[PDB]
Formats: sequence, structure tokens, C-alpha cells
Amino acid sequence: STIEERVKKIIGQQLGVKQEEVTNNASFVEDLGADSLDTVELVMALEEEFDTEIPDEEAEKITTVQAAIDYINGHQA
Repeated sequence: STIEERVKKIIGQQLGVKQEEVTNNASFVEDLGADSLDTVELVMALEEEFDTEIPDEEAEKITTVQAAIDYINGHQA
């Protein structure tokens, strides 16, 4: 249950996709047509994760999935 691991999972809960549909470098506006619940779930997911409450500004450049792994990775370092 590595970083990206749990991450993907959470992300998979934010909407309800699989792994092949939420590939590491998965998209949102092109993948999940960018769902409000997604951008919102990102503010809660991260909040329920490490209480980081991701904004909408940093979420834009973090729309993807892998972006939610590189930012979370910060947990380690």
C-alpha cells in the first residue's frame, strides 16, 4: 500500500474508476471529463489523508492522477 497505491485507491473512490482508467498519468477532463466531485474529492481526499486540503489552483496543475502521487510523495520527504 505504497503512496501512489493508497492514492490511486482514494482517487478510485472519489469517482469510481478502475486502474486502467485511472492510469498513473491518467487525466481528468479527458479521463473523467473532470467531475466536480473529483476536484472536490481531491480537497477532501487529501484532507482526510494528510489534512492538506488541496485548493483549486494547485488542483488544476494536479488534475491528473500521477500529480496526486508526486504531491503526496512529499509525505515521505
